[PDB]
Amino acid sequence: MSDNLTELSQQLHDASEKKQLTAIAALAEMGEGGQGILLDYLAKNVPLEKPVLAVGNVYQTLRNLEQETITTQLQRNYPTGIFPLQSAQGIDYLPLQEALGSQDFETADEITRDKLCELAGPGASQRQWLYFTEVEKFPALDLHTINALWWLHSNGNFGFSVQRRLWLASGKEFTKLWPKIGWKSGNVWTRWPKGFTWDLSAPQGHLPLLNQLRGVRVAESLYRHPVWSQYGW
Repeated sequence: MSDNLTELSQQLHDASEKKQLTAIAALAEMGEGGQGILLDYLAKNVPLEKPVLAVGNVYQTLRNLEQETITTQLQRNYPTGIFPLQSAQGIDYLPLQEALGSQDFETADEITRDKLCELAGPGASQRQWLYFTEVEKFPALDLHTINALWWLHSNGNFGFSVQRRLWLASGKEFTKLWPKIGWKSGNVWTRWPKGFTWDLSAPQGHLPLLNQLRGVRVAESLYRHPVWSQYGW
């Protein structure tokens, strides 16, 4: 047992950020010894000064074991998660992190729409859509925090940064991007969203949702926002 653990541990620490995930999955299933190695790795790499996907996968893989002991220990040691919940405008992202850590993407998606409205300010509360002019004025730090959380808790498959990359690969053509991320034309709402896939079986880039009731302008403004380049997304 010790041989594999040592090998797995060495992979987790030193292999390329491509083979780390493989070792994390195996360690999780190596009982207390493997989970212990995962826990020590977190302790040595948290809090994060930059989003590091392996750290998010280590934390989330441990949460996904759904063991009271492990979850409780993680709550005690990382009460606000593994990424500083920074805001430039007094926004509280703890409930968003908590929903993501519990893998409740539907609630995380609702909280995220509520936070973008909170950021937009006055007369956006409870609104089911943003205006592109509100998006252009969002602070970069908050969008970085929101995106980092989505990304770190979805093995890098969810997040506006992911949508933006697919958008760039689509030649910036929304008609090609939408089928790629699973947002069917005409599946738009005025009161509540329906027909989406609020779990990881969804396509890469599927969440967070951007209502297309008003067309592509808000998404374009968001993907063109300076935060992505600014923070290396």
